[PDB]
Amino acid sequence: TKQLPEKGQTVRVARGQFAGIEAIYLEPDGDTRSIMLVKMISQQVPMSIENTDWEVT
Repeated sequence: TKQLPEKGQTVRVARGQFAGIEAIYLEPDGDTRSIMLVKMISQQVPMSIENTDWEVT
C-alpha cells in the first residue's frame, strides 16, 4: 500500500505531455491531479500534473 507523494517529494514524469521531465511534488491538487515545481534551463515554472503522468519511488 503506497501513499501519494508529500510536498518536497521528487517525482519523475514518464507518461503525459510532460513525460520525460523532472518535477518536485508540492500539494496533491485532486486525486487525479497534483501540483509540482518544474525547472527548465531558461527559467523555473510550477505546473500541475496527474500521478498517471508521473510516478514516485
